[PDB]
Amino acid sequence: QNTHELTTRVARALIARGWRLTTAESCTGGNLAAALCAQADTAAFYDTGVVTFSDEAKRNVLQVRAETLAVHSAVSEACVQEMSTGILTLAGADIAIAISGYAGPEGGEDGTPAGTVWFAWNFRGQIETQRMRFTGDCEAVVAQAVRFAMAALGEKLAHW
Amino acid sequence: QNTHELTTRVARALIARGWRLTTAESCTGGNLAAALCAQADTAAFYDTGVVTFSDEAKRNVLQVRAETLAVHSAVSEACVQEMSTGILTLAGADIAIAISGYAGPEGGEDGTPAGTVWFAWNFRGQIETQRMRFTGDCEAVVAQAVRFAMAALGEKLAHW
Repeated sequence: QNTHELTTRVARALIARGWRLTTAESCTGGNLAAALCAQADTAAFYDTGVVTFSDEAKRNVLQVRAETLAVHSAVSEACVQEMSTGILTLAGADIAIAISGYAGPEGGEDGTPAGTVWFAWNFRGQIETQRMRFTGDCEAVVAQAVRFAMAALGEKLAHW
Repeated sequence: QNTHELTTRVARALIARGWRLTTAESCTGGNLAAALCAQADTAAFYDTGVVTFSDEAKRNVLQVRAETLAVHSAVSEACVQEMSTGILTLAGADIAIAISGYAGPEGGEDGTPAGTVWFAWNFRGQIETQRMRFTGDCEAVVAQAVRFAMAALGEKLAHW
């Protein structure tokens, strides 16, 4: 499916609710932020994204706890939860999406297969999470992860 | 020219110097961060990028002064200077690139034509800047701005 078309649909839905989105990315590299900024009326629902590609950047920018990274690693439910809280609070937004994963071609040092990606969607402190394992080359994994983040948000918006 | 190939060349040069890059983007939306993360050895030279698409996000994340935005607007030499200092300091990096511009299709409210983009390259507090006006549709402007940021950095690295 087409990322720009999906993102159009989900953005109209955020604008309908008057909700503000923010994003924290690691392996997707800024491509989720890029999809949001490519929208016709970005500022009506979005203005802040971060890319925190390493453990220290997650600790520094998003205040992910050292012990969370030590125990669960950055590609984990706990880490995406803490990433989502950190960017929700920094940006003063209503919803935060955090994505942390291995795009490939290499897997995690823990054996986590390439293509594994954790997501969090944090609505005003109510966090839902999901692990996926995408197939394909690293750029395909990134594109699939960006679209999955938005398509799932589009479904969560009514539920909430 | 090809962004991935250019970025490969400039990244090898940063790694040669042992220098750390960080980035602050507005109109390019995270696509510069995306190019850096798409590199084979990103963490050797990069781990932090921000996207601050509005005036308030620049003030909030990067501490751009209110009076700088009031007097010069966000698409200005002064603003990209302050963006570059804010992200250099936040990320604890050696070099910061800040990009602020109008991708299109609309121009600035001040008459600034669509495609106008300001850049700063901040090496440890020594800032160089440049205005460009790219031709093409908004996505072409974004791609040209990302490549220009990296190609110019590649030239500044010896000079410095």
